[PDB]
Amino acid sequence: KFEHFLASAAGAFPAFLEVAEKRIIGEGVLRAVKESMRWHENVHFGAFLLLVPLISSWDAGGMVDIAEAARNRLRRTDFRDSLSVLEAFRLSNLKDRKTEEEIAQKKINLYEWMKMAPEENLIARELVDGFKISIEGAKFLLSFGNSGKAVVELYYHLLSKFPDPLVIAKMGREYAEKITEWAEKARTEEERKELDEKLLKDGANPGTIADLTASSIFLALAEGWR
Amino acid sequence: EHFLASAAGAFPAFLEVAEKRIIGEGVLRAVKESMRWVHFGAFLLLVPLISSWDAGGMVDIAEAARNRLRRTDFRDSLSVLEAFRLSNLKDRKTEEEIAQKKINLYEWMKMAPEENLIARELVDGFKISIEGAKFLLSFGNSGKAVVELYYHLLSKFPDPLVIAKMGREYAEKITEWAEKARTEEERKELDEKLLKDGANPGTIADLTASSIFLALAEGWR
Ligand SMILES: [Cl-]
Repeated sequence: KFEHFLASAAGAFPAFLEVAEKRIIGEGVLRAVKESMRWHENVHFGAFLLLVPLISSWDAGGMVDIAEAARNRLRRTDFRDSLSVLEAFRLSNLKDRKTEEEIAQKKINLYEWMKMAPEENLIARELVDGFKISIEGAKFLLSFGNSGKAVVELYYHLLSKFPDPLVIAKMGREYAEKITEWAEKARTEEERKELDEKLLKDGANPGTIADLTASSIFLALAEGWR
Repeated sequence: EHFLASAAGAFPAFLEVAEKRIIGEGVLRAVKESMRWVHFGAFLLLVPLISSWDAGGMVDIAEAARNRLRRTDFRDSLSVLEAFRLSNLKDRKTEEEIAQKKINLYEWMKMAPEENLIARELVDGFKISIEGAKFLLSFGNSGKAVVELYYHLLSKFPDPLVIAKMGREYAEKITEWAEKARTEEERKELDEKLLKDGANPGTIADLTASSIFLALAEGWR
C-alpha cells in the first residue's frame, strides 16, 4: 500500500515546489489537495497538512531544524491559512460557514486553531508541538537503514502507539484502542496481513498513521538516511 | 424519572441563575451542585433558557437566550470548560486561546463540529428544543408524551456522545433502530441493547429536558 501512497503524493509535487518557493502554508495544503485529486479517491489530506509546513521550511537544515522552523512559520500564519486549510478539508471529504466566520472574526491563525483541537487529534498536536511524532518516527527509520522494511516497521510501531483519530471517529474509541493492541501483537508477515484484512472488512483505515509515517520519512530524508 | 431525579439536585443552581443571569458560572455551579453525594449537556442547554425564564413564551425565551449567549464574554467560555473538565496541557491550551482571543460562549459554540447538537442549539436559537416543545404541546401533558419525544429525537439525531464512543456507524444505527422501535417492549429491547453495548444517548436526553422546559413555559396541558 506504499505504492498507492507514493503515486498520489507525487501528483502533488508541483504544489510542493510552489510551497518551497512561496512558503504559503494554507494555499499550499489546498493546492496539494486539489492537485493530487485531479485524476483520483484516497487523497490523504492529513499527509499534506503535515508535509506542507515542513516543506515550507525545506532549507532550515537537518530534521530538528526543519521541524522548529515549520512550527515558527505555523505561528506566523494568519486566518486565511486556516480558511484555506478548512476548504482543503471539505474538498478532501453552515457549520463550515459558522466556523469560517469565527475564524475570520477572531483572526484565528492555523497554529491557534490547531491549539484548540481535541487531544486525540495527532496531526493538530504535531502542528502545535514541533512535530514530535514525526521526529521520533524519523529517528526510528534512521536507526534502521534505508529500506522499505524500515518503513513497514515504522508503520506498525506508530500503529501500536497512537489510536487513529480517523478510526476513533468512524469505529469508536474502543475499536481504535483495540488496533494498537492488535498492532503490537502483529509481528510476522502473516499476522500483519490478517490485521490488514480485518481493518479492510471492517472499513477501518488508519489514515493518520500512514500520514505520520510519511512526515517521518520526509524528516529522515532531510537528516540523511543512508 | 432517573433523569428528573438526577436534574433536581441542580435546582438551587437554577434558582440562582434565574436571578443572577450569568451563563458560565451558572453551568459551573449546576455541575458542582449535581455532584454532591450528559449531566453536563443538560446544564449547558438549560442555563441560557433559565436565565431568560421571564422573557415570556417559548419563542421569546429561546430568542432572549440566544441574545444572552451573544452578550457573553470569554469568562463564560472558561467557566463552561472548567464545568466540562469537572464533568468528564490541551485544556490549558484551549483555555489559552479562549482568553487570548476573547472567545465568548456563542463564538466558541460557532466553531464546534456539525454533529455537535448542543452547540448548534446554543447558536441557532434552540430550534430543536422549540420543535420538541411543539411536539409535546400537540401531544398533551403526560409521560407517554415525554417518552414519545425521546424516541422521536432518538430517531432523528445521531447522538454525538454515542458517535465519540462507538463511532459514527453505531450512532447512525441507533436512529434507524429507534425509528423501528414502537412497542413498549421493542423500546425496552433497544434500551437493553444500548445498556449492554455501553452506549448512552445522553444528548437525546438533554434535548428532551430542554423541550420540556420550553413547553412548560409555553403552557402544557
Ligand atoms: Cl517566510
